[PDB]
Amino acid sequence: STNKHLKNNFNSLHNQMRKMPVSHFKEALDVPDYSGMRQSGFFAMSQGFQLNNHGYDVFIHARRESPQSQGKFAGDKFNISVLRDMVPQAFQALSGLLFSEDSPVDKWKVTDMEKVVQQARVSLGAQFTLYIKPDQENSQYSASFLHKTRQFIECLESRLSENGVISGQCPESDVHPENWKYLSYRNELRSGRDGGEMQRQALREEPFYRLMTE
Repeated sequence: STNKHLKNNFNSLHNQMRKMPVSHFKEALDVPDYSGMRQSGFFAMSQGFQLNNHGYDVFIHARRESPQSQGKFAGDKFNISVLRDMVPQAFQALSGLLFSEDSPVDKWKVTDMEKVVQQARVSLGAQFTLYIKPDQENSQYSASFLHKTRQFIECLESRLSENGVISGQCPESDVHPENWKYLSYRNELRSGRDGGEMQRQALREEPFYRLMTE
């Protein structure tokens, strides 16, 4: 599996990543703002990402028409949590990167703030989700892609930080290190019969997560 490969190539991948030069992402300009995002409705396109805001859900989904990751989803995702009323400014700041032709994220979503109750937790954090997929057809992460993914995430962090965006409420079930102010990590394909601190400490030991943080 994806994770077995990570476990057995843990050090090798870390050693390869730390030697790679900075990644570049050509950000898109011809993109919707947050209001435009909410108006995607049944179907819309922007920069090769298919958009939809279906009536029966509370999220606007973005999916590459031509996925760049050929592997099977292994459960890894990131949430981004900003202050509820700063979602529109946050989305605009991140939009060039989220729609970038160089982005390692084929699939993501942003909460439609007008469909959810303001006091509900769904308004207060995790208003963006990024789905990560192993790049290779054999479903193993390559070192260069791990590097690119970590670089991308860190670019999201500084962009928000440089825009003076205020942190949101981190989801109980995610984990993040101290130097992540908005990003948090969760793996969906893990047993969850027991909440954090239990679930959280297991997540902290995920090789994907440690390669993103150490």
